[PDB]
Formats: sequence, structure tokens, C-alpha cells
Amino acid sequence: PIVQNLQGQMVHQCISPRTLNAWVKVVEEKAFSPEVIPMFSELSEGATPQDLNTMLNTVGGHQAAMQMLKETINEEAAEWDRLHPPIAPGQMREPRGSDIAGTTSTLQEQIGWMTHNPPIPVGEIYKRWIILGLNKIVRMYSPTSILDIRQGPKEPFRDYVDRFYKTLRAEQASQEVKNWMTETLLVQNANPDCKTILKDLGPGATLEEMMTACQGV
Amino acid sequence: PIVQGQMVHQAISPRTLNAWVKVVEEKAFSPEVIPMFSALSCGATPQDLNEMLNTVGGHQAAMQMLKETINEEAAEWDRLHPVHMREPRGSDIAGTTSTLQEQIGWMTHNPPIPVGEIYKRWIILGLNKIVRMYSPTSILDIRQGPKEPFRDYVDRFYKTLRAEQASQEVKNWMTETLLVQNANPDCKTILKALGPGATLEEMMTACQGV
Repeated sequence: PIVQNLQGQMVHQCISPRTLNAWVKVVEEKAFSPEVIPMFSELSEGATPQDLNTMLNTVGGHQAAMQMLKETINEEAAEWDRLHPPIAPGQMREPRGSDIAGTTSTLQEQIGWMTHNPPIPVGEIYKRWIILGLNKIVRMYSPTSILDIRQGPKEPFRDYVDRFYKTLRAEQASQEVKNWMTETLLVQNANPDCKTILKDLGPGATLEEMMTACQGV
Repeated sequence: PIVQGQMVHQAISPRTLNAWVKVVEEKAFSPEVIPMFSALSCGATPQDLNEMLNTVGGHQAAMQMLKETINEEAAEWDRLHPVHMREPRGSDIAGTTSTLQEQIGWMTHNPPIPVGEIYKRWIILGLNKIVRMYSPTSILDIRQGPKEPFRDYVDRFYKTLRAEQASQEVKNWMTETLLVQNANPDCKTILKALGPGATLEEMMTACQGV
């Protein structure tokens, strides 16, 4: 991945054994639960397409999913080539579909594009395609989302919030949609007693005040 | 390994050594060991590559097969680039007849001679042959069982294909063709009905019930 040096300059570092081991084990244990998808993105902090491809190839099982991912990437790469189709002296060349995915580009070339002025985020673009592909497979497994989280009649408020934000962190939605989810679904899907209390608090209270209000009940 | 201020030599980390040895036991003969290699061996010198080789304890038959492939590639190297900073011969790239200082000189020269990457390439070629040996059956014999879930058949299909020596054109032709013909009668009939323009997602979802 790419990180800043002790001075402003951007430098590449070899992907760490800790990162490599964390990702493979996540796939083994969790399989394709939605929490796998953000967990990926946490490990692909400024990762190059080479590193992204490395991470994908290190996965041993679930080869059906890996092949479906490859199909989705090829579709996105085809669209990229459609939209962004000569010789420039000592300049960075234009990436095609396959170049962003690291199949036709070298490690040195990717570094050139990502550290260029203006920067060409081939790493972020490829990560987007992977996550798009990561969305398809997780959709297939067992269609579950934040909208299914409902407080049990006797369930402590604290544990319901825990389940809420665990699911919420894994749901693909913009920050605008996510904030709407926070202020709305958590209140409505509470149990009758706590819901009545949360409705009584008014629409301007922090989570601290909400949780302390439903502490007794 | 070698990393970038100025590029300098670093000793291989105990974390890297430990991670690799455990992979080998756990991975066994899974193909995914090959890409995992290429990650832990980032800018490694021939000295580091030799260390990693010796870190494998078991499966000594595979180690000798690897050594055979390395010797073949070293002989071909000597054929094409006859030696007269000195020029590296076959045996120098593998780190058996070269010193650490010689390896560092070649890798950090201007222009750089990537002896580390060349040795890595030869090892991966050999690791492919070993994985090929360890893969028990060729792609063409994989057939879906009468009661076998489609998902498990596809998993076996593409795991085998990943180990098959073929170009991307040959490999893509295998994908779009062999998977469809070798399905069981119920799934075959459904996949035929999809038409010749469906993605794998649609194929997999189609044979989900049966």
C-alpha cells in the first residue's frame, strides 16, 4: 500500500504479513457475512491493484464466489474502456479496463499513476469494482440487512444498539443514508415500552440520553 | 528483503518466517500457497529465498522436484547469457554460488539486475509443477454428482481450473464450455435453457433449487 513518509513524500511499502494473515483468516471464519465486506476495505487502505490482486488470490476456498467476482470486475473494466478510450513524451499513459485491475499493468506503472499530479486513483477504482463484486456475492448468501434488527420484548436496549451498529457498519449506503438510518430506524424498531420513552424524549437527543432513558425499562 | 530514504538490505523478519512455515503445513497442497509466496517474498534477495526454501520441513520429494526445475532453468540461463561488477551466471542467481554482497550489488545496480525476481520466477514455475502433481485430477474429469449441490461442483471446477496450465484464451474457453456440458441431467437442462449469454451468477442461481 501507499503511505506518507516522515516527510510529505508518498512511498510504497510491501504489504505486511499481519495484513495478509488477517484477511485470509477473516474469509475462513466468517465466509460471506456482510461484515466481511467493510473488513476488506479496512485492510485495503491505499492498497495498489497488485496488493488487491494478491489478497484475492490468497483466498483458498469459495472459488465459485471468486469466479463471480472476476466476472463483475471484467464487466466494470469493459464499461471503463467504453467511457475512457497517440503518443505522449515522458508522460503517464491512459489506463484501460484491464490496466486498473492489474492484469495488464506493472507495479511500477500503478505507482506512477497513483502518485501523479493530477493523481489517477486506479487503486480506489479497482477497490470500488471489488466491493461492487463483493456486494453481489453477499447478496446471494442470505439476504439480511439493518431493516431486520428489531428489539425483543425483554431484550436490553444496550444489546439491541450493539446489534444495530454491528449491522449498520456493514450496510452499503452513503453517509446521508446512514445518518438517516441512525436517527430513524433505531427509534421505530424498539419495543413498545422503550419506543414510547424514546418518542417522549423528542427528536434532538444524543444516544447517551436515549440509552439512559431506556435503562430502567 | 530490500525496501526504500535510500534502498537498503533488511534481514528477513521472524514474523515472515513463522507465517510462511505455518502456511505450508496448513495449506498443504492447496494452490493458494503460490500467490501467498509472492506476497511474503516482496523484494527478497536470493539469500532470503533460500532461507524460505529450507523452512519447509516435510514433503521432501517436492523439494527435490523443485531443485530439478531450478537446475533446468539455471542451465538455460547459462546457455543464453554466457559470462566472460561481474556478470551473473546460472548458479549466482540461485544464491548457492553468490554472496550477500554480490546479490545486493546486482539488485541495487544502475541499471538494476533483478536476480531476486528472476529466482522467484523460477521457484514459482517449480511450485506450479509441484501443485500440478498434487492436484489429483485434470479439469476434464470433474463431473457433477447426481445429488451434488451446484455450488460444490462449481467450487471443485474452478479450484481445478486454477491449477491448469493453459492460456487465458484456452482457460476462458474451458470456463464457458466445460462447466455447462459436464453438469447432471437436471442442471444441464436448466443451464441449456438460460441461453449462451448468461453470467455465472445467473447460472448458479438457476440450479439453486435442484
